[PDB]
Amino acid sequence: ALNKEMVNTLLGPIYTCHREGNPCFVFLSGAGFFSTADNFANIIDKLPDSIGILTIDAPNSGYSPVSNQANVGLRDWVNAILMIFEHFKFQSYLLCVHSIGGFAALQIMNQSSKACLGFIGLEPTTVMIYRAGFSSDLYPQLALRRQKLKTAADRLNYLKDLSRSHFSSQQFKQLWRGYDYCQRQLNDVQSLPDFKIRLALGEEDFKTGISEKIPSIVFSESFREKEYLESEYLNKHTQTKLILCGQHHYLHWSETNSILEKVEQLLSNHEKL
Repeated sequence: ALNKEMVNTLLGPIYTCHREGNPCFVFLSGAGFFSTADNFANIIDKLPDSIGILTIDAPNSGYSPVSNQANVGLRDWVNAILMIFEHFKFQSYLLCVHSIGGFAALQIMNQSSKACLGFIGLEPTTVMIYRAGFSSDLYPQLALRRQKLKTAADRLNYLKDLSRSHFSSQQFKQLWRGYDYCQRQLNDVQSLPDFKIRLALGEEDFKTGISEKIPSIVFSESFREKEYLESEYLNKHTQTKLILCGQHHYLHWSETNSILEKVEQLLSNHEKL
């Protein structure tokens, strides 16, 4: 199983789950309230026990503390993650992220003295989509999906239905225990005037691509192919791939057989291993 630990950072305590082993698979979630280990259970459960695991919950999500993020920058969050990296023994790692976790991931791989062996992205947020806004008409299909989900209940029920289809009843309930715990803590602060639930991105955060030296495996729904082909998440590495699959944004829930297949292939052929 995974060891739970609140690790100290300049941003205050950060919830982590950890398993020894080298290289270490480091997980970062998208925007949401799910705890990261729960969020990525279908990938974590499938990795060989010999492989390390580190999951990290962002502030105001999962079991990390709630706090105002108004004065927090991506650099601050990246520095906190790097402190967390230094807290554990692994010497090399792969980053596996969903959605907004892509932004931190790019800086981490560019700044960490530990060796990155690979990036695994499940619809990582691009500067392009970010500038436009997820669900902003750029993609008519995203605009229609968002428009269908009128109410908070609709949006919640959509996630509930989706997760229900892709997790065991046990991992489903656990996933939602984290969501509900997070939302409960958020009730105390989210209606306060100055409160910002997440750090704001700036232009200075959009100037980093992935090194040519690091293989990248990106998974995305087919309609986003061009965006990703032109994106900061792809490079010319002989092992880098763009895999088109899935019917929704949560590929780390539903496409883990395919993800594991690509991951195993990446590791078996990596000249730094």
